[PDB]
Amino acid sequence: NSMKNIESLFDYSAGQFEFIDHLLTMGVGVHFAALIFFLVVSQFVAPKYRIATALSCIVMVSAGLILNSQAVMWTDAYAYVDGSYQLQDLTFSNGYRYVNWMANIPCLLLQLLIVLNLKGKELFSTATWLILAAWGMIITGYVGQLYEVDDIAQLMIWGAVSTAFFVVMNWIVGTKIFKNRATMLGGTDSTITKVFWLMMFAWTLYPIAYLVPAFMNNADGVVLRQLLFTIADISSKVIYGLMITYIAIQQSAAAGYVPAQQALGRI
Ligand SMILES: *C/C=C(C)/C=C/C=C(C)/C=C/C1=C(C)CCCC1(C)C
Ligand SMILES: CCCCCCCC/C=C\CCCCCCCC(=O)O
Ligand SMILES: [Cl-]
Ligand SMILES: [Cl-]
Repeated sequence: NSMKNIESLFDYSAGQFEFIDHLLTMGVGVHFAALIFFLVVSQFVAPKYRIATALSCIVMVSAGLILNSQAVMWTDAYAYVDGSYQLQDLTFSNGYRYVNWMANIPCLLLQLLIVLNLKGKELFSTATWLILAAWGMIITGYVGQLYEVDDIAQLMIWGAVSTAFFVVMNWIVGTKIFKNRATMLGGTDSTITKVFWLMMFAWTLYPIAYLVPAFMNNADGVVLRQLLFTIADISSKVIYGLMITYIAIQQSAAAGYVPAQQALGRI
């Protein structure tokens, strides 16, 4: 897949190359720092919601590992030769992110369903439809990106199909959020709508990143895409995870769980 991606087409200045390495490395640190926070804080979440914080830990590690791997793959792929970072071998590709999404997107959605107070059959069926829609979106996008170098029209049609799945997934998310807001405790009925908007914003960055080959096919475009994934990853995983956990603790306290109450009170 490395020859199928635009990164393989260029030599990089030291500035471009190092900035990309630094973005990815910084992303690793952010996710792992957040992982410690979610871990320590899970003790203050009621059993009914605790799986949500646990899912944030799994997401932080999954994301951090993939970012770590991307950083090593990048440094393995290029060597500074004759004044520029030049491709030495086929080690780098964005495909690994997509594969990872097959696991992370379902986790991110499930945590949302949990704090929404869905349970039993509704939880199971909603999770099923959502993950199918997510998988449809990710798989079609993965295929489309295989054509970013030699067939832009194909990247676009796979993108369109993928976008249909995204739109339908968003409809399910939005509908469940807006219809279940009233069940939310401790003022979280307000907070949860912000979570919806945050997802719409952050998730929308990925398709933009996906289209960079069509509109900025050059080395600075490669930098821009990595920058966009970095903003998106932190918003969709970390900020989103902190909001989910806040909602979970807040609901836990309102429901009578003492450790949550002590926690909010100690701060
Ligand atoms: C933690 C990672 C997340 C939240 C990834 C989200 C990815 C998307 C919403 C991807 C969407 C895409 C489209 C809607 C069309 C182009 C192909 C994709 C898969 C990038
Ligand atoms: C919401 C999460 C925020 C993510 C923070 C990302 C940190 C970097 C932000 C801006 C730095 C831009 C400077 C780019 C200089 C380009 C160097 C080059 O390519 O030659
Ligand atoms: Cl409980
Ligand atoms: Cl990921």
